[PDB]
Amino acid sequence: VTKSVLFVCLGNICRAPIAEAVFRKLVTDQNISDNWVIDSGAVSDWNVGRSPDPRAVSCLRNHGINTAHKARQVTKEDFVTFDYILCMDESNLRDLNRKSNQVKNCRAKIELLGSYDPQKQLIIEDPYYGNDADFETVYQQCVRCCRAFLEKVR
Repeated sequence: VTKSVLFVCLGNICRAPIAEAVFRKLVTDQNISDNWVIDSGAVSDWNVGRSPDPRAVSCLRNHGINTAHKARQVTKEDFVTFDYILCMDESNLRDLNRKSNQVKNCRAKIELLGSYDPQKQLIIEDPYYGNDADFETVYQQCVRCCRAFLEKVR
């Protein structure tokens, strides 16, 4: 059956754009592309409509990955429509758990993307104030976690 994943972070301009692209390439190579609906969302609304941070685009490009990401915000309905909601850090998780209360038929499994990391680096740090190295790290964690996530949910 078709499954759906929603990657969530604070501004949806750095981490989520990277995780979504990484996951998209994984399922495309493995050829299971059409069994998954992939999307991204932000906890906040400041960057709604915005394209990814240029440092996130460069990093992805260094790995032969392209993307036409347009930031949108998470809504109450995402909890009832998506199978999985994978977020970046502690606050994301907290914010999400809190919002999934105003919703009666919540059915999305809200989890930290890093909980799937075999190297157990649970938290995926916001790189907005860092350098290109911090973006490569985020990329490295997403590969680790996404690859592990897929060989576990199908």
